[PDB]
Amino acid sequence: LVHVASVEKGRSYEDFQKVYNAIALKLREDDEYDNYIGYGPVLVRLAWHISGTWDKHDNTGGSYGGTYRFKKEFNDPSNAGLQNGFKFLEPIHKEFPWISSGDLFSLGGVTAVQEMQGPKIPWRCGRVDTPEDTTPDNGRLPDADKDAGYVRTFFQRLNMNDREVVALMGAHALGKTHLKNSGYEGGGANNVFTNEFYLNLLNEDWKLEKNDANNEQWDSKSGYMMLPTDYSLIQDPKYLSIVKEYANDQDKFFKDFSKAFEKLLENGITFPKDAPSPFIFKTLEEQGL
Ligand code: HEM
Ligand SMILES: N/N=c1\cc[nH]c2ccccc12
Repeated sequence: LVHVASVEKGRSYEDFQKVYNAIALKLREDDEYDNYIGYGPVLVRLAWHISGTWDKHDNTGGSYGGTYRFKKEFNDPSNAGLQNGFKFLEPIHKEFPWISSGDLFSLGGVTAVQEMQGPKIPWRCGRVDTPEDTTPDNGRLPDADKDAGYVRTFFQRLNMNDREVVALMGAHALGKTHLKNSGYEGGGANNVFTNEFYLNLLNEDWKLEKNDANNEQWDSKSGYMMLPTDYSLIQDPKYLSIVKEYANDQDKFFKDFSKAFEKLLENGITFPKDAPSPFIFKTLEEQGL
């Protein structure tokens, strides 16, 4: 099973920068969503969940086919709440109907990370919409109630190593949990991309509690929370070393996150040797917009 990148006909960097800009302008405009968090974090989670269905063993799933647009995937319990990000993107797609679904969903995550002052994430075009019968079954995205061994094994299926896993999880500085979506109730909401996930893990006084959905989570007196899978990064000695590294080196975290997140979004895709180089989009701020 091979998925070859195919550039949308006649398109180049400037076309995609226009889509980036439309997403970024709408992020700025629709600021009230989710108690003024805005749509940045849910777009990051959307890009990760359309990519995190990938299976390295048979190349099923992943971002290429844009299959989150189909009912089976759209209605995955693991994806509860991402419909908000889909609705955000719908007018963007209407404005730029030439772009594929997979390219739009992944570009949404890149735009959100950069506009929230995160690292630049190089991004490649060419994902191609595939038919409904290529939609992966539910159950490929990870459980939150598990431990470090579960996290490590889970991410092997996405071809991610310990360093990549710990860097990707730093996205849990963003947004919040919602009891109605996932059975975890949130605290510590944020919409600026920093390494504070790692600082909070190491510096907060955590207490294991049972929430109103009967699930366990780690709560701090400051109002932050950690999933059991988050907290497992300081229970496992190999993860703990990397958590300490990122807590003490913002630039290293940004660089490692950028690589891992681009990789995540490109897993499963074969890029022709003549394909364009990855694009690095300017932020609105860099453009004076
Ligand atoms: C073991 C791996 C992971 C688990 C178990 C997990 C689990 C969860 C859960 C339960 C939520 C709360 C959803 C809600 O209630 O709305 C959440 C939110 C979120 N996750 Fe993860 N996640 C994992 C990895 C990742 C990765 C790899 C990324 C991206 C690089 C990511 C990005 C996000 C973001 C940005 C949010 C906030 C969404 C919002 O505010 O609407 N997560 N995650
Ligand atoms: N303090 N806990 C979080 C804050 C923002 N986003 C998250 C996403 C997943 C798990 C925990 C958090």
